[PDB]
Amino acid sequence: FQSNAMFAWWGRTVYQFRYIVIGVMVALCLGGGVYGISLGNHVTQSGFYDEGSQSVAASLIGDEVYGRDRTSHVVAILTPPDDKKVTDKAWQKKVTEELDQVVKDHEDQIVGWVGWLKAPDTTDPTVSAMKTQDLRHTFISIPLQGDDDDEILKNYQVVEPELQQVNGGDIRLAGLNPLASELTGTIGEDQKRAEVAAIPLVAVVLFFVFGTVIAAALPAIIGGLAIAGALGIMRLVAEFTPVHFFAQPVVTLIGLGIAIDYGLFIVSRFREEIAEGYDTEAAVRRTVMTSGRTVVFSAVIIVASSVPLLLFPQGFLKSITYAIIASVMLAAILSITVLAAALAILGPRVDALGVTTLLKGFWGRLVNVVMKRPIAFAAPILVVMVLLIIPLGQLSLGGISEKYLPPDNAVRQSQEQFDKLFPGFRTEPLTLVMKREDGEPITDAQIADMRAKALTVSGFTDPDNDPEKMWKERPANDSGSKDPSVRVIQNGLENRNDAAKKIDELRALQPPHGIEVFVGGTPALEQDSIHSLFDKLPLMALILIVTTTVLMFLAFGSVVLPIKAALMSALTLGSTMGILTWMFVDGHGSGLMNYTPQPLMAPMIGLIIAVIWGLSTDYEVFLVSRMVEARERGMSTAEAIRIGTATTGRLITGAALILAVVAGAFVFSDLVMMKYLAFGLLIALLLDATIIRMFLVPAVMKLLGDDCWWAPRWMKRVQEKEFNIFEMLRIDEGLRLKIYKDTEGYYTIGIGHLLTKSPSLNAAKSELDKAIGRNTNGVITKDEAEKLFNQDVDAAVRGILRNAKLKPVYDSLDAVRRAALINMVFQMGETGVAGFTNSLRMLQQKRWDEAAVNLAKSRWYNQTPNRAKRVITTFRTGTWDAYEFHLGGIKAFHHHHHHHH
Ligand SMILES: CCCCCCCCCCCCOC[C@H]1O[C@H](O[C@H]2O[C@H](CO)[C@@H](O)[C@H](O)[C@H]2O)[C@H](O)[C@@H](O)[C@@H]1O
Ligand SMILES: CCCCCCCCCCCCOC[C@H]1O[C@H](O[C@H]2O[C@H](CO)[C@@H](O)[C@H](O)[C@H]2O)[C@H](O)[C@@H](O)[C@@H]1O
Ligand SMILES: CCCCCCCCCCCCOC[C@H]1O[C@H](O[C@H]2O[C@H](CO)[C@@H](O)[C@H](O)[C@H]2O)[C@H](O)[C@@H](O)[C@@H]1O
Ligand SMILES: CCCCCCCCCCCCOC[C@H]1O[C@H](O[C@H]2O[C@H](CO)[C@@H](O)[C@H](O)[C@H]2O)[C@H](O)[C@@H](O)[C@@H]1O
Ligand SMILES: CCCCCCCCCCCCOC[C@H]1O[C@H](O[C@H]2O[C@H](CO)[C@@H](O)[C@H](O)[C@H]2O)[C@H](O)[C@@H](O)[C@@H]1O
Ligand SMILES: O=C(NC1CCC2(CCCCC2)CC1)c1cc2c(F)cc(F)cc2[nH]1
Ligand SMILES: NC(=O)CN(CC(=O)O)CC(=O)O
Ligand SMILES: NC(=O)CN(CC(=O)O)CC(=O)O
Repeated sequence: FQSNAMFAWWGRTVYQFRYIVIGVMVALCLGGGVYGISLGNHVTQSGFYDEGSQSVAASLIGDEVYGRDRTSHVVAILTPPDDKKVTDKAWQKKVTEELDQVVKDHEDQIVGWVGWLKAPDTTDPTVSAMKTQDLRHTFISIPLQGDDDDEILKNYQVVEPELQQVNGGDIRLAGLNPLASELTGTIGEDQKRAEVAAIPLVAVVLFFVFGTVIAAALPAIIGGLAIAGALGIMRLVAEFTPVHFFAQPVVTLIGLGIAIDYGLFIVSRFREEIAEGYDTEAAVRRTVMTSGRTVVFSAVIIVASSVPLLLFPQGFLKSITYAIIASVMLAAILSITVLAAALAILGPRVDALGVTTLLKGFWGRLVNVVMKRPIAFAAPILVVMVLLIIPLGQLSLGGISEKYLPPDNAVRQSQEQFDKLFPGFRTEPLTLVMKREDGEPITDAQIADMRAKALTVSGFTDPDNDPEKMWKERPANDSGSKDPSVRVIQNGLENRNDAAKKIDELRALQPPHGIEVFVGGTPALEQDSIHSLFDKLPLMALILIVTTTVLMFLAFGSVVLPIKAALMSALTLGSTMGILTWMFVDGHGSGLMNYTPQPLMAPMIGLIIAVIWGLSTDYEVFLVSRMVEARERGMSTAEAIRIGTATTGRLITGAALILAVVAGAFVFSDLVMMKYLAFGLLIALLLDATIIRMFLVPAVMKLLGDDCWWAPRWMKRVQEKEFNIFEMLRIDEGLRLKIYKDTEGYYTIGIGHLLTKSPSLNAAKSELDKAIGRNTNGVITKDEAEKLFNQDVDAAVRGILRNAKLKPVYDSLDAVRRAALINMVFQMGETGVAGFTNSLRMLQQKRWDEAAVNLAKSRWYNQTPNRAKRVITTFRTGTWDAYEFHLGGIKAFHHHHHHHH
């Protein structure tokens, strides 16, 4: 695999061009934000159905031929004031004139207004039922113009202000368009609730995590930039494919928390790079190379968890998937570009401004408890979660209704009043759409055939008990082509819960010869959508689990840890969905959170499965990979677990808290779908950030310490060669496999190995042949140069340990800093290095910063600054990082002291 090849280059590059990166990407994000403000006028409310289904075809054909039903666009209940009754002919006259005026003013929007009030002397019984028995309320129907849902809704919102002022305001609007206006306005209301309640809370959590103003501010800015760029991208996407309303809040509910968490992790990694003594440029490079990789892998995991949603046919789920993908990918891009560039500019200045600026280890021991006795905690945790799965099996599913809004919502209440006062009018029948393959008309006899065949099916509502009084032809209006080759008949259902059966029965009827039959109606559309979701759930789950487990094996290098992860994520998923059913189907929580218990939107369960699985996988890989890394750390115990939970404890709690703040803003949504999604997010977050991270996954995983890392893998993951003193000096003194003359004109070879000060080259050839034990012809191989160099360092170390000024400082140093001191000795002699009494003593006392600052003041640094700066930063950090990423190549080769023979 390709660990750290491209990320090192990018880490050099962002420091190299921090200014234009921070300019270009900020320009892009702000331009995208401006462009994406227009999103909201280019979003759709459609997307809940299966557009390949037979119900949708029945809808398309029936609307084309009979005209779309616009009778439920807008119902308006009028109550005459001052206890006057609908038969008051003066009140009648004035409201007629008002309605006619608004219609005349809005003929681009209103087809007309229809009702009993238009013919109060009529004898039509259905029209007569448009007034109450007490003569105190009468409703009218106001069909609107337009040829998709969104255009109709916009027309309604255009005419609604003037329509509410009719009858002195004593008019109550209901039907599909007032409800759709309310349901789609919930989006913006949730937006501003997040703006006012979550941004300050994220600010306090950020400042608590960091402690200084700038460090806390950077992730907030990164999140804002991500929000803006992602809204821009979604608008651009809207130019080509339709984008559902619900896609806007998802950008900020899911995306904003992820953006900020990425930012915060990068910033804390940068700060700990600084605290370890690294250059700002080295810091930037190493944070992108370490934490940028895991940020990007998190992005890959979230995208991998989201893309299986694209199997489902609902445009709703597709728009949400696009939004998730756009948000998280931009968040990763921003975190390793804008943020890295900013940090490259600031350097250590990120900690400058402290708490006072006014203008307007606990982990480790808790895990040792679970560790020393695990099963006593694993078992009850593992059974409470299954008895939270038990409510799952009951789940109810249904379509959109007035009850998606809160009970105290005025529009929902106008709908409920209309249904209480005029019960017969709101119907959702099943349609039989008959289409002739040939274009010739359908005869009356063929309709009689289909009519009888339909009569063979039970469970269909029958108002009047008459064979012919059933399955009436659908009404035709002016918008319909009236094509004779297709005719529709319809009838309502007896039991609303008997639809799926009845539809199937209606689909099993052998239709007449030469015709094709599509059965539609709202129950048909809803049930077909549900069938599509239930039918694609297996493949979606399979791809989800297989992709995530493969990613997790890449991350873990084990075949048991990803399987454990998969099943614990499935387990918290089942548990959290059980809780959700407990709250939103059975209602435990309904009174406090102000929502109506009801079935759930069917695409919501696919959305929530993908979302919860993704979150579980993300948090679990972040927690577990730093326990599996403990082999770079070399500690073989199951103590990997304790250090991995302790190293990532504060970080996980901060990230979880920030996302929890954002989702807690959204649990208060007037839209029960949004409530259910935000709540699922919150429940999964608290389940994975506490009960699974802190208690379970130490427990079940101590059941297998050494049996879990790379348990059974043949060839698995290559370990990079550790750097050494040979490579260090090969950089500093060159490695030459043929004799050459150094700056002083002397015959040198290998790594700074003087052969002789003789002018005779063949004297050097003789000496090199003597040293190597063969006639070399003045050429050696790299391994021979390596052995010659090892002999030179053995001589150097002998000399160091015999020197009273160097032996103490040398003995007190680790292997890397010892190699730095030996480097100094090679370059300048024991005596030379021994002149650094102050510096050497600071090194002996592990005062790395003081020693580095003092050594930088030397004439050694002045005459050979690049080599000296490499050695000095090696003394600082105690690592090989200054050599694993150094400046150019050397040009002046000088043989070192302590050349051995
Ligand atoms: C942010 C969340 C917002 C959620 C709020 C949405 C709740 C209100 C929904 C309004 C739906 C109006 O439904 C009434 C219409 O239903 C069908 O047609 C609809 O379904 C067909 C097949 O899909 C499409 O071809 C038609 O274009 C499409 O109008 C009927 O054929 C139309 O005669 C009837 O007028
Ligand atoms: C989730 C949201 C759910 C929303 C549920 C709301 C459902 C509302 C459905 C209301 C439909 C009632 O309107 C039906 C009216 O239309 C037409 O009028 C005609 O009546 C007489 C001749 O029949 C004359 O007065 C006119 O010349 C003529 O126009 C029809 O011929 C009648 O059947 C009926 O009068
Ligand atoms: C960061 C993530 C960004 C992801 C962005 C993905 C945007 C997808 C662009 C197009 C929608 C993809 O889905 C396929 C879509 O094609 C349709 O229209 C098309 O109808 C014919 C069918 O072949 C074409 O020939 C037309 O050219 C074409 O307009 C509609 O658009 C969607 O109802 C439908 O699903
Ligand atoms: C459907 C989605 C379509 C996208 C295309 C699929 C591409 C699949 C992989 C993409 C490569 C992106 O980088 C993935 C890299 O990240 C991982 O992180 C781990 O090493 C990081 C560096 O320290 C830290 O994250 C943690 O150590 C630890 O998590 C590892 O480095 C490697 O597994 C991999 O090299
Ligand atoms: C876990 C870490 C922290 C998690 C939480 C983070 C902060 C989230 C809370 C921010 C505001 C809290 O609620 C404020 C909301 O409630 C009131 O209205 C409604 O309150 C209930 C339904 O919302 C019902 O009483 C009524 O429908 C109606 O009165 C306000 O008027 C709304 O404008 C505001 O939206
Ligand atoms: O917090 C979500 N990851 C966390 C994982 C922990 C981080 C990993 C990188 C270093 C800092 C910690 C970042 C944030 C998260 C995942 C997720 C998902 F897959 C779907 C979804 F809808 C919401 C999600 N949130
Ligand atoms: N680190 C050094 O170069 C020490 N030098 C420089 C100094 O500290 O003044 C003095 C000494 O010879 O002890
Ligand atoms: N030739 C170089 O760039 C390095 N120079 C010295 C330096 O400036 O670091 C020679 C040496 O390593 O002693």
